[PDB]
Amino acid sequence: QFHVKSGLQIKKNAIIDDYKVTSQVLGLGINGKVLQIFNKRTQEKFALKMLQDCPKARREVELHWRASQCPHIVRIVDVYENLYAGRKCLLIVMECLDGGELFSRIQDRGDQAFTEREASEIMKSIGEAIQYLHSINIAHRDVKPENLLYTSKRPNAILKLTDFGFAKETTSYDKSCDMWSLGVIMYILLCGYPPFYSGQYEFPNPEWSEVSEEVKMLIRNLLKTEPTQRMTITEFMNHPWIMQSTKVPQTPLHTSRVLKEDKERWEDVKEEMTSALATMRVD
Amino acid sequence: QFHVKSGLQIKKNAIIDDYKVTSQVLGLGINGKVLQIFNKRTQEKFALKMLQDCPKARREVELHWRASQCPHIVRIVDVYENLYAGRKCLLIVMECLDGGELFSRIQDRGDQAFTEREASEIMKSIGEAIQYLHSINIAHRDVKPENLLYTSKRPNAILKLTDFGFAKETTSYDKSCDMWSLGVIMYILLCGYPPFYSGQYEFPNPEWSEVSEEVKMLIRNLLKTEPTQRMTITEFMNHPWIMQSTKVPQTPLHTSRVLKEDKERWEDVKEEMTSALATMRVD
Amino acid sequence: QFHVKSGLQIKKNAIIDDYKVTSQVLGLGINGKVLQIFNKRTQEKFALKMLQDCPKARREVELHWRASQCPHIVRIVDVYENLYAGRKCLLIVMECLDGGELFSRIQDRGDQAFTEREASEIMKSIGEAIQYLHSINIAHRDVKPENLLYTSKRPNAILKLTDFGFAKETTSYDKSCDMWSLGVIMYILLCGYPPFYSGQYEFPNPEWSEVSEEVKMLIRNLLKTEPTQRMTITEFMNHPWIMQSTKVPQTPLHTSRVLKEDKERWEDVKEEMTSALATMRVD
Ligand SMILES: Cc1ccc(-c2ccc3c(ccc4sc5c(c43)NC[C@@H](C)NC5=O)n2)cn1
Ligand SMILES: Cc1ccc(-c2ccc3c(ccc4sc5c(c43)NC[C@@H](C)NC5=O)n2)cn1
Ligand SMILES: Cc1ccc(-c2ccc3c(ccc4sc5c(c43)NC[C@@H](C)NC5=O)n2)cn1
Ligand SMILES: [Cl-]
Ligand SMILES: [Cl-]
Ligand SMILES: [Cl-]
Repeated sequence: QFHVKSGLQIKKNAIIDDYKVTSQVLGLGINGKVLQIFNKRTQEKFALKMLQDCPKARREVELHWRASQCPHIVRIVDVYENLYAGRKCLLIVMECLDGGELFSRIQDRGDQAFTEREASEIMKSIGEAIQYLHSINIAHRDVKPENLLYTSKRPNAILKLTDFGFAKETTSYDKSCDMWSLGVIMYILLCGYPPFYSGQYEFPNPEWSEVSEEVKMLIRNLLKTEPTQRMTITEFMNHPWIMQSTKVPQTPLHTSRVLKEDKERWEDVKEEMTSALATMRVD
Repeated sequence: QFHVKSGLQIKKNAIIDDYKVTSQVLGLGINGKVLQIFNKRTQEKFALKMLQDCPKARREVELHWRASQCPHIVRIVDVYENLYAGRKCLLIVMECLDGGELFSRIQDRGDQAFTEREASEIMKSIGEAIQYLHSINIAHRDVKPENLLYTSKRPNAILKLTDFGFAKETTSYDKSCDMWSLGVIMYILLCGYPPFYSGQYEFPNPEWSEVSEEVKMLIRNLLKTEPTQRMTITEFMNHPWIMQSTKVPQTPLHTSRVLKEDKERWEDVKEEMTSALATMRVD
Repeated sequence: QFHVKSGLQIKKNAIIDDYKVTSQVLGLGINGKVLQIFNKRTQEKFALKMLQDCPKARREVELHWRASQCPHIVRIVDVYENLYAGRKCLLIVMECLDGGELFSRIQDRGDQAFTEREASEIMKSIGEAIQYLHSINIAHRDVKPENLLYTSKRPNAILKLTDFGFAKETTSYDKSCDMWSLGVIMYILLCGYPPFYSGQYEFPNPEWSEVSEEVKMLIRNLLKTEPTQRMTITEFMNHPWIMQSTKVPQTPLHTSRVLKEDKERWEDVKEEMTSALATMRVD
């Protein structure tokens, strides 16, 4: 045996042949709304994304399918070509992410401590997800707090990356947008506020007072303004703080407290990161 | 439930797996010949159009499929990708239109009266067909006497529009060609001769002697030389003569008599309308 | 009935659903390696070509499928779209050519005579293969000793043409490359060495001493430097030496002896023909 996995089985049937669709809205991505649906055999809950059919959508779906095999990428189970209001659309059925957002979960931790080791485990997971994409020459280009979601409500749920609506084949810089995004997420993970305000990005006391240079040097190599200066995903995953995530110190962070204190500005933080990512895309 | 309808199930099998094909010719459209065939389960008679496979054909078929749902558009039941003389072709199976042409049927009415109310019912049907196409941003661009056919030999048969071989997506004027065509059909419906000879388009006595300004104003807004002046299909369907077609006066027309008198020139009338439409397309 | 044959049934499933794949290598073509596999129902041996998925591959496969029906073209049985190392590839399953190369078989004849009539039968077979391709406006563009293979180890096995990795639709010179290739093969068939060295192409004594002008005139019309001077495949197949291949004289050739004597340079002969064909392609 040699370990081929199935190609894109894009289906022509009406989805209602195979899935019961609902009007429960689960989310909105940058291309459109995400709806709940139920598999007509199993009753298992799934999520449906409606994309109006187009060459851009046909490429993006194919990239998400190629991404699907990675344990930290949201899996596609089915894709349909259907007619809706007489205009042709694509319906992507994905696995149900009832676990919510990465940082919203941390902000909802309350009592218990959020450690540098847990930040290392999360950042290893995110980096491991990007590593698969870059190794097959796919760049995500919209890695951000809205797009990192958990599979279940338990503490040991597994984090998966979402919304390939900006993804791009690097075949002949686009890959550097993911590495910048990883540095921003890692910064927010370690103190609860972002490295931007609209005169440097600071490392303010007290939150950073005991934080190592080892992480801060790792941050400095990710947040370079020039894309050519940023470390690659390969170099990131080989850093000891990432590679040896079990051995990382259990250092308590301020992150949860600060995210609660700044909760009224958190929507703005996510919006200006989206604006920064859009600026790096219209490049 | 939400009312999705099935996407283009283009089939790879040999059509003879599914349909018995015959050598009975039913017609010729602008792209090619139309043949009789029989569904191998049901024995129901259908019509087969052979299009040599091409990107232009692949788009046009998709537009005809999107059009198919409208009650006044000829339905596609199946589409096949086959090999013929070693060169790849597309076979479109459509519903059987044994009812013949719109004006040929009127010309064959003989005895009984053809009324302005019946012209309003026909023009409502044609306008209702175009309205669906324009509302999904499809323009037909070849609406003409050859392309409006009836489902059955009875008087109350339903009229359907045919031959998407010039149709075009208006997505970024093409839509105005259908509105010009509707005005020409409406003119011929009301007197039996066209508004062209090769010094105005007339409204000659006696045939127009009792014909209202309400229709003639409606005609004047459709036959404008500049496309930007023509009424839209929306404005046409809202005209009282169209909207209130049951209330339209039962005025007897000269149409059938004139079509019989001018039958020797009717082929030329259809040919010069095709030439006028081709001129408006090479635009 | 009208004799449609099935279109390209390109399949989405994992090939291992349908075929047991092996690590036995059968060959390498210009695009990639050819592997042995077994049909999971029948156990019949087949050959698998892995092409990384691309528009160029999607066209070439379609051309090979259209070619497939000809008895002297290697048949495709199935085509799959699969994922491999997370990158999308195409797997072409072809009929098993255990019979080896055209000239390698002749070189391995040893004892028995190789006749001008047998050279006429081989050249009729090759010309008959090209005739199908040109009649559907496909040019092969890499007809050469590596690409002409036999279906079985018996003397009366049937010769088939292979490797459509350079084939091209002539739709608007490319067709002339096949005719040049046929002339080179015919030359080598008749004496055992090629008409090139890197000052004319000779007809040396003794091998050509009794060879007719009828073949040599046929050769002269195929090896013209200017493509516009070469005979077409139609004119070739109408030549009496080809058309009347059963009536061709049983003249004994030197070919097998010379191929054995020059066996140490035969790999170079095939390589410089490939280089000449590449030069005629980068045109
Ligand atoms: C109880 C419960 C059940 C399901 C969900 C849920 C929410 C959002 C998504 C989802 C599954 C897939 C995708 S995909 C996708 C999503 C989502 N959200 C919008 C953006 C991030 N873009 C995307 O592509 N399942 C939440 N809670
Ligand atoms: C008894 C009997 C049985 C069948 C028919 C019949 C004639 C023409 C067509 C048809 C069905 C589809 C299409 S399509 C199409 C057609 C036709 N005609 C040519 C032009 C208008 N273009 C087209 O695409 N069925 C007439 N009489
Ligand atoms: C016992 C035994 C069993 C099988 C074979 C065998 C060798 C080469 C090929 C083949 C089938 C298809 C194709 S295709 C293709 C091939 C081959 N060879 C490489 C080049 C010519 N290009 C091509 O496309 N079967 C030889 N011996
Ligand atoms: Cl997506
Ligand atoms: Cl059509
Ligand atoms: Cl090939």
